[PDB]
Amino acid sequence: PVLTKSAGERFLLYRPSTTTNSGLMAPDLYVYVDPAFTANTRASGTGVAVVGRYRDDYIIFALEHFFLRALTGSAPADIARCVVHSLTQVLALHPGAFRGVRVAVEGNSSQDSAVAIATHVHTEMHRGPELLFYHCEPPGSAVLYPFFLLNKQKTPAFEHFIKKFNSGGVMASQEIVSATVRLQTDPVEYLLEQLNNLTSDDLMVAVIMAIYLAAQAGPPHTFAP
Repeated sequence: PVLTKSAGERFLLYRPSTTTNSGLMAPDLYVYVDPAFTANTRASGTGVAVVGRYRDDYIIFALEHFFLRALTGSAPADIARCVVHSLTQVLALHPGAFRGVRVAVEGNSSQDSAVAIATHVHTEMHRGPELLFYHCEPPGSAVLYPFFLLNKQKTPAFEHFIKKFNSGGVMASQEIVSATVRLQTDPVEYLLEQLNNLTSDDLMVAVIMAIYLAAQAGPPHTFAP
């Protein structure tokens, strides 16, 4: 019961309308993708979060809990198409708001598969805001790969999130985007069910890590239109 019920209820209910308060947003989007490369399993979901700064708080613009079709020949591109579709919708809902989107693809599962996802995201997004990837120089290597390795930074990320969430500093956009969590359950309600397991975690990890990335930060605001 790490996150208090009271903060959880407020997270569900009070959702700033981002499309009409764009002046309160920071001009950078942060996205984290926590991939699972299997199908026909309950822990085979890929988590995606796109978040940003709202005043000095953090707001979620989109969520995905994506399940590979079994025996596709293009799992990384299927995941990439999912994240690109999410981003696009977020971009279209807030036109001209963002100067940068920064994308982290967790590579713990497979570095090559994470790189492939980044490459497809890179290419598809090529059809304004600049797109950057988090890069990682694996131990013993001089190469900078466009994936993120989750290790020592997990405990600080979780610790900061819990403190921010409990004090009312993390919220969801009233016009939060989700293609994968729309028909069966409310995306914010679904995320909160995963979050209340703190003591399948792809969505929770993506959200907490996307926010941790945004939390290393700067000082301008999106324009007011």
